[PDB]
Amino acid sequence: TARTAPAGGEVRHLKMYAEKLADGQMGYGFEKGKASVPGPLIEVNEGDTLHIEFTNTMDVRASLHVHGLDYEISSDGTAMNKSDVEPGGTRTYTWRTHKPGRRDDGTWRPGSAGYWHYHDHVVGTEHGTGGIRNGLYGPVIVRRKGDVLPDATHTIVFNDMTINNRKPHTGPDFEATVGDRVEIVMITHGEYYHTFHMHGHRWADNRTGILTGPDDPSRVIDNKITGPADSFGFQIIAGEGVGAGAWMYHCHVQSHSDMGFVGLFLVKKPDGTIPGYEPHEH
Amino acid sequence: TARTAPAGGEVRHLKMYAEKLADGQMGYGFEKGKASVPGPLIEVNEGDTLHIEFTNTMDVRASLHVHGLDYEISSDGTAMNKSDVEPGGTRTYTWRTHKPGRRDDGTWRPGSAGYWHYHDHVVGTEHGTGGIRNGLYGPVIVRRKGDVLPDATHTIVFNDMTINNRKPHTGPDFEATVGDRVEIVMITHGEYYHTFHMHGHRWADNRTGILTGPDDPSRVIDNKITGPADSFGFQIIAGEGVGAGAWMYHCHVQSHSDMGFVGLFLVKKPDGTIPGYEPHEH
Amino acid sequence: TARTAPAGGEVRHLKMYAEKLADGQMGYGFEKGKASVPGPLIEVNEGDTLHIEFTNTMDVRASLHVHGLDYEISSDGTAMNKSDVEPGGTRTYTWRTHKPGRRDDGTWRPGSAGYWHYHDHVVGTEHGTGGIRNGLYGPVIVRRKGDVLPDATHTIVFNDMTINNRKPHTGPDFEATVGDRVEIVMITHGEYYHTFHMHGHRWADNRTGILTGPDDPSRVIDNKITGPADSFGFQIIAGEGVGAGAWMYHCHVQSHSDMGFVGLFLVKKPDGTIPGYEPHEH
Ligand SMILES: [Cu+2]
Ligand SMILES: [Cu+2]
Ligand SMILES: [Cu+2]
Ligand SMILES: [Cu+2]
Ligand SMILES: [Cu+2]
Ligand SMILES: [Cu+2]
Ligand SMILES: [Cu+2]
Ligand SMILES: [Cu+2]
Ligand SMILES: [Cu+2]
Ligand SMILES: [Cu+2]
Ligand SMILES: [Cu+2]
Ligand SMILES: [Cu+2]
Repeated sequence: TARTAPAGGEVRHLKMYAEKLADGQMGYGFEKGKASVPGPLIEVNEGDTLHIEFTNTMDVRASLHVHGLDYEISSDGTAMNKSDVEPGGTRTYTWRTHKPGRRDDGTWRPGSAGYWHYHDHVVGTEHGTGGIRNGLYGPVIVRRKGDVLPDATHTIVFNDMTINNRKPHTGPDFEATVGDRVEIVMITHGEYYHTFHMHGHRWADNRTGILTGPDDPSRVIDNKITGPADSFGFQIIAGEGVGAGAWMYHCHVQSHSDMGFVGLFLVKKPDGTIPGYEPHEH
Repeated sequence: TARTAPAGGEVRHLKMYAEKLADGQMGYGFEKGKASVPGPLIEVNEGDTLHIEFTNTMDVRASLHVHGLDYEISSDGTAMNKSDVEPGGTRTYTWRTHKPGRRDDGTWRPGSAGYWHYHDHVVGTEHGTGGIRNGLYGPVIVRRKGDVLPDATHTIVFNDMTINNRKPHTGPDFEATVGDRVEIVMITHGEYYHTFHMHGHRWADNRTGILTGPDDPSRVIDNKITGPADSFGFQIIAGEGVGAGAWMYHCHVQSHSDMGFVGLFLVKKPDGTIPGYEPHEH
Repeated sequence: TARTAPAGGEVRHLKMYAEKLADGQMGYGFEKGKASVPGPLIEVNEGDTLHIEFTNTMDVRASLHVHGLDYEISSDGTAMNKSDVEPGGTRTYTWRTHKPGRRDDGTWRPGSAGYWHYHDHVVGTEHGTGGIRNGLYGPVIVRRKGDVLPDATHTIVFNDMTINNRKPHTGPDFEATVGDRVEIVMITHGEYYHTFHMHGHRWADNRTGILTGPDDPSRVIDNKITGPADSFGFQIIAGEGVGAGAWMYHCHVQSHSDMGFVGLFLVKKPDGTIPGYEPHEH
């Protein structure tokens, strides 16, 4: 039987930094000197509270703003609400999450669970256009009790024309073995719409990307249109019914894929081999 | 317990006008001299019939065309089907709605319920491009029996680059008190795609925007891509789990928000105060 | 009672050709000299295996690549995986499908059923941009056991600015009689986003486009945003609740419809008449 998320409700503390990278980009990290683009994954259970002690190490104002989760206005990360951070300064942002449940009026309160993201809101413009462009974004996962847990989670961000702020024809590639349970967090940012496509695999267009049983009528898809600040996620069994292989993923807007914004889901046999893929050639 | 829609099935009569506004725009109204952009909300119960006596007060042909509802071809509001209205003229359009139910072949007929809209179809071009651009659009809500009813309904239209045909940096803003049940009808028009985003609140991506219970697998979101003539709607509890505040909503396409196509969901305490928002400054 | 799909699980064999058409386009067909744009419909039941003996009759490399269905890497139809076909050559592609079911870990494997499509992947560029532009695309339907079957299926492809590679103002038009069960496969290709809209009819935004009963919360819509390589499908009862008529369908992006990328769903009475439509005028 698969591993499932437990009941949430813990108070968690975390340290985060925004830093200026040597190449001109901007990144978040849990440790000074280890910023990354995309920023590190934040994963919690519904009911958890997260206190993020955030330090802006840059020479310009920056902030941390989150989609989906609960936060008071003092943590929305905007200049308007006095919620951003001065150069060199520190601020504690508080994000909360809640379980679903019956309200007193008989209606159903939705829970926080889902695939979300955080990003800057004050670098370059008052909507963080420069910070987002430079790499100040990252994924957030909120698990409902009983959600299936993966072997591994990969984050794919279509940021303007780039994937994860990388140059054309440099992936990123991800690797799995046939049978691995692989999770994908898909995020889009910037100016353009895109269509995310994966070869050889498919998922359900609902909250978790998977179907619990025969009664769920959601569309099963391998192609999905997205726009700036859209986020969704899903799980696949690597190679299920299709075998090992170098399975492309890409934006399917034809000029975008033609520019080289493509990557590989390298699904291996146990011996590491991939049919039709020769390592000493890529 | 919350208020819910009753069983429908009434014949309703209504008067509507299309008018040329002093500033060059075009608007619908229920009373001559009270046209608005967006046009007034039309709200009915599944099963209702609506007879709209429509007068074109303009000096060009205009029409009324509706999404989603039942209408015979004599009420589709197009030039091709002889269904538009000459300058100064009057025409009675008939819109019908139906409840869902079992067909004789055992399949399930969907009902009319949902978030829809009406707009012009002959001003400027034979697809109403000029009429839509000038402001001839408005919302329609069809309620299913038992649908939860809100305290108030607001209409947000992304029309080309504008929100509700307003200049940049002029909202519109909407107001609520913490705990109000607020309904949003979201409509998009024109040439461009957008992504609607609200700070501090979220909803379900299904027919009503809310979940009835734990079995609904729909994605819970705060960001949604839309295109011309898309319509959706939802309800939120103002400030639920997040408190009072000036909560932004905006298109999240970065250049669109940078141009100032943003507004505020001003959620107040009972005393009218909003933390971090000073009235004598906006 | 309506006709429903039976249990699948047959091995099917098929012959397909890619050909260069006299007007400069490129098309797939089941018979040499009978290529079409869109290519012919491939329709199977979940569990079926399809062996397609594909001959490239053109003077450039071409391939066959499919969305959604199961295929080993030797049938993905790409140059990278040595899976395309040389001029004049032949290759057998194998597509498989599977039923949904319970995995050993207790989770639910989704089935192949849905609305999918096939297209070229090596003409013009290594993502088939030229082949797709020239007309190398077609629809695939995979039926689940018990899926409702239509009287007829029509394929509408928004390919760049064209519908089905046709010039503006040339449809295509489709015909039905009031009460026919009509299926639409909607596919989008190329560079642009679109919004598909039909007058006088609506469908459910889920896997099959129809609701099985009162518990399905999916949005009922008549307008839907799409991007390159998106596919969805649905069924309608022609004229249900609205009667005979020339019911437009079009992209609702205003400049796209203004250019003439529109068609007619001609719903007739038994005597062939259509109110407000005069044949000797179109
Ligand atoms: Cu914002
Ligand atoms: Cu793209
Ligand atoms: Cu593909
Ligand atoms: Cu955002
Ligand atoms: Cu129309
Ligand atoms: Cu926008
Ligand atoms: Cu936000
Ligand atoms: Cu319309
Ligand atoms: Cu591909
Ligand atoms: Cu279009
Ligand atoms: Cu319409
Ligand atoms: Cu494709």
